[PDB]
Amino acid sequence: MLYNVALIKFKDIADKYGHLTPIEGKIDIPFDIKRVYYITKVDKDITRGYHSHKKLHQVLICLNGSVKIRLKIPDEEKIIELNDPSVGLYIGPLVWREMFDFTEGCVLLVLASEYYDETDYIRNYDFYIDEAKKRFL
Amino acid sequence: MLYNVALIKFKDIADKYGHLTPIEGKIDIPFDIKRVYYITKVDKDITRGYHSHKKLHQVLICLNGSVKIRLKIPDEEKIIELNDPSVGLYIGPLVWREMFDFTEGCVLLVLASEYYDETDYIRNYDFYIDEAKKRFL
Ligand SMILES: C[C@H](O)COCC(COC[C@H](C)O)(COC[C@H](C)O)COC[C@@H](C)O
Ligand SMILES: Cc1cn([C@H]2C[C@H](O)[C@@H](COP(=O)(O)OP(=O)(O)O)O2)c(=O)[nH]c1=O
Ligand SMILES: Cc1cn([C@H]2C[C@H](O)[C@@H](COP(=O)(O)OP(=O)(O)O)O2)c(=O)[nH]c1=O
Ligand SMILES: Cc1c[nH]c(=O)[nH]c1=O
Repeated sequence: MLYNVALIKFKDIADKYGHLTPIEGKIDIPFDIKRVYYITKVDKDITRGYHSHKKLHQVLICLNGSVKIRLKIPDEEKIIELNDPSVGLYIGPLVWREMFDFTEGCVLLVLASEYYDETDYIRNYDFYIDEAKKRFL
Repeated sequence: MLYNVALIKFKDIADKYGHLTPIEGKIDIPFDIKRVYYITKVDKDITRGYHSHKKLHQVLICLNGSVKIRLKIPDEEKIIELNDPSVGLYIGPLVWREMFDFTEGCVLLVLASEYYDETDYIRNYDFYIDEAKKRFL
């Protein structure tokens, strides 16, 4: 069971003028968008991430190219490749992630429920396991 | 000159792991994000747009590739090429726009101040110029 994770399907409005996916805060995703960020130009052998959050809710969306997201909780690990812009990966609190195999020119957009707060990140895998084992076991 | 438009510069957090640009509503941009949408897979000879808005505020960002934005208000026209993910084109009310020259792989993100409202759009060019003449002249 990969708790606290979902794949959310967005509208894809396509005709001869291209494709357009809209995402409205609290409607298409469950939370209000306080912040967005996006990661570009990642080299092919980079893994990034190596963190969880305590309170943040987030949605990951690969808008070009492809990227693989490795998700861990105590005793499970699942790899999800994102390669469709109409699909978002919801990740709740206390899921550990790492991202790798970003293609050229892969674009990974994140919608976040809160402003950037370094103190809400768990960057220590040992602390992570320690807080997570309490939640998931 | 071209009223109600700005270029906004965002952080670019660049290192060996790649590049990351964050945008926090009301901080990096002047409004809350209620809605984001994105345009992709647009063919090379397509022109998108041909409208204005009455009340919406929005920011345009090209996250991969390049796209040109033709902006017009009565008596004034400017073409802006967007090709830097760390640069946002803020467009306020009553500017007419058209988007063209989407490159292969181009991703155009829009941050919007309101949920989609087809009644806020001005799609009739003659009603646009009539309303804009009232404001800018
Ligand atoms: C270059 C090396 O191969 C990468 O090693 C990754 C790391 C974490 O994985 C934790 C989870 C099981 O995946 C290995 O640590 C062992 C423990 C946590 O001390 C820590 O690296 C963080 C850096 C890359 O920012
Ligand atoms: C996500 C985010 C990061 N940053 C900073 C924090 C980090 O030092 C750097 C990279 O963030 P980090 O979250 O470590 O990136 P990733 O998940 O891709 O590994 O950017 C901000 O200033 N604002 C933000 O919203
Ligand atoms: C921007 C937006 C458009 N749409 C729909 C309305 C239109 O039928 C279609 C195309 O939108 P439009 O804004 O008309 O496209 P552009 O300015 O890129 O030419 O998508 C939404 O459903 N939600 C949105 O947020
Ligand atoms: C000049 C002009 C006329 N008609 C349009 O629809 N757009 C334009 O930009």
